[PDB]
Amino acid sequence: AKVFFAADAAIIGLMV
Amino acid sequence: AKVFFAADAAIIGLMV
Amino acid sequence: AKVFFAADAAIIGLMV
Amino acid sequence: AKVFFAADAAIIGLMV
Repeated sequence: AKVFFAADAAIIGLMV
Repeated sequence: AKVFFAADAAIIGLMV
Repeated sequence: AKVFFAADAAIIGLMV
Repeated sequence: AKVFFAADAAIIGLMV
């Protein structure tokens, strides 16, 4: 799967 | 709620 | 897109 | 970091 990154700042990974 | 986007296309995001 | 739900409890949506 | 799974298959989850 792939991990896409984003920020809330706190960094989070969206794993698909 | 907020939606943070890791990618804006296969839109990928986190809703909180 | 589809929103998958999970919990951290706080409920979050993973939008793909 | 923690990984919360919305789905465990096209595994979908949030890494924090």
